[PDB]
Amino acid sequence: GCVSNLMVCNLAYSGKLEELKESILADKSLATRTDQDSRTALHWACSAGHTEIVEFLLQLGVPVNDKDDAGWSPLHIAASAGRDEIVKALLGKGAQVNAVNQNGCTPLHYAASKNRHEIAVMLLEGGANPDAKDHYEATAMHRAAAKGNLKMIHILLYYKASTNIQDTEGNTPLHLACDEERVEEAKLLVSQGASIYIENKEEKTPLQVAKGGLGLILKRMVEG
Repeated sequence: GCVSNLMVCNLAYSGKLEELKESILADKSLATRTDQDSRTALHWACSAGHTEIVEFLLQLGVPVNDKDDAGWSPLHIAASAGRDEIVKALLGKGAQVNAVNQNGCTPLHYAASKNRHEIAVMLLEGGANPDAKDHYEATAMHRAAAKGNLKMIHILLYYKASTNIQDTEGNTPLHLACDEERVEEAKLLVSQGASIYIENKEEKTPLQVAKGGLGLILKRMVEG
């Protein structure tokens, strides 16, 4: 299907390398011409997962941080869509790991929520702020902990992600973890120094928000 009013962007998205090669080399100004979504071939190459095309456009020397008009950089797209090699290639040409789109989200926000284990690691190993806050002041931990992504919580914790940051509703990873009854996720957070005392904008603690025996198994883990 046609995704761009600009030939190069369509060649890039569909995987037409030899044609994009011949095309681009014939007019270098095409590598950076923007389309209706303010996207170059790089953006669409990142979206589809065409690594050889990304690489070619990077050898050429196109910018790697240029945002589309929703604020998505190449790294936002590669990360969100699960393209390990492209993410690697982009970090290899100094891609900004902490760029935020219009929704305030970083690449790591997307890697975290979609369980991009290898990429999360790649972003974090490449200078990602694990404590990056979107517009609701949520972090990767907030998401992973709510969703109950145990493997991702490990990754974030090892890269020194705070466990006691508060979203605008005043909740912490641990609050989400409890409210959604993610049992280990709540144990593991508490083990690593997620407090059971703090309160959200509803005067409530992780223990209260919590349900079941988990509610005070976090109390007989910290206390007694």
